[PDB]
Amino acid sequence: ESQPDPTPDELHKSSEFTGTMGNMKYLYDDHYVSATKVMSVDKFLAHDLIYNISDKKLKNYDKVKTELLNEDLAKKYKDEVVDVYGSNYYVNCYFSSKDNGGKTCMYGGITKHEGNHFDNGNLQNVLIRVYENKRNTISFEVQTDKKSVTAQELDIKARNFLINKKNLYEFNSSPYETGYIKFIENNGNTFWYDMMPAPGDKFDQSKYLMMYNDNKTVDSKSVKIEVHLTTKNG
Ligand SMILES: [Zn+2]
Repeated sequence: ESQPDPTPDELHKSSEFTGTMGNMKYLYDDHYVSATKVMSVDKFLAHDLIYNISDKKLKNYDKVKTELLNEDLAKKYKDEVVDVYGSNYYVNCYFSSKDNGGKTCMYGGITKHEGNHFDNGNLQNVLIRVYENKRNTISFEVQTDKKSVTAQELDIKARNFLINKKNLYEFNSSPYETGYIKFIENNGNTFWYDMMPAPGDKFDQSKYLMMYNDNKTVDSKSVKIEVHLTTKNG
């Protein structure tokens, strides 16, 4: 059922990442694609959906392509009126089956609009507990207007806060050696994401965000979230 917690040796170590940590920071620092009540208008590969979504802010795109884990998810949402929320990237963001107004890519991040909001039109708060070297140092709340929200949306909002409050990621590196965000559902299921970039000297944004392609959703009203970081070394 649930995924076992991280073994000590498998977690990505920032001390083993020689690339630019700023490239990771870019993915969660006041950075996200947001849309409400849209319906895909085209596809590239069998498991993706393309939406007409405009970048309100910087005006960097008007078309968004989101890849999903498989064809089945793609078909399920293809003609559905959905809401979108996720972290987009541009490096190696491919469109066109020949030749197929900026364009941007992402993974998962979709939820049906109908029946997914709170009756009193309010927002749901989700508690994030942060642990540094096994100690719960701080805890903060993030908000969502969805009853069933993608884990991606909650993760992004959590890291955006931590980037500012705890300098989770800086341009050169991170003050933390290890880090993972763990979700705990009210049915007992748990799963987590490694918050650090894979070892090497070149961060692959596309490859890292791919973990969100399962379009995993959780019940905002009952899910629990824990961020576990370590400075372990220095
Ligand atoms: Zn909606």
